Amino acid sequence: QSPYSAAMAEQRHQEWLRFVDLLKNAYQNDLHLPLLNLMLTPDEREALGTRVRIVEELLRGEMSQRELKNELGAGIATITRGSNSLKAAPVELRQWLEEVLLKS
Amino acid sequence: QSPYSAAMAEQRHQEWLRFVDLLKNAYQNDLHLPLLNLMLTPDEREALGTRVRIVEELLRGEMSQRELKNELGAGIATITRGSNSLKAAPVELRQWLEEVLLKS
Repeated sequence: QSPYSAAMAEQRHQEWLRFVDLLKNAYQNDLHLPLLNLMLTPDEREALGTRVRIVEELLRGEMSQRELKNELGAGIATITRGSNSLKAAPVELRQWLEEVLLKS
Repeated sequence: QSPYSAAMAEQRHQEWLRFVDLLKNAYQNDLHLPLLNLMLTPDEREALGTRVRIVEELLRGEMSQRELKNELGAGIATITRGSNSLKAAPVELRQWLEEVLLKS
């Protein structure tokens, strides 16, 4: 009956969902300040900024003149690669990213 | 001598708040799954299950039966650690947490 989307594959992942969801609950009511600040940790601190970067870059980065991700030698390091991403991770990002940066 | 270099409002905290703000938007529905994958970094992949481990073991006052500890061989330290914040005032967490672990 209609496509109804085919079946997907899944494995060990009991907390990564039910709990990670609670993370969004604290957020909403901007009540994440405490929780968030809870497990900050230095290592992570130098990550948030390096995080918002990739996003605002992948989209608003292909227009930079100082060349921060086009020709730096070490810029395209792990900002995009990360650990494991072939041709099914980004095709899933463009989905939302379009609504927040483009809004249309 | 800064012939035209001037700041707009100085400070920078704005970003850290304007960015995470976007994180919420994605969640809202289920649009965080994609960007959520950009968060599968190794370092974070191990800090995830942990992020939920503390909070849970903290308010364990809910008659925790099989949630006291899941890694005795090694990992019970990141929990019974203590106050890692110089301010030593997690009372800011009991605010939301008390509403997420118990919920009226």
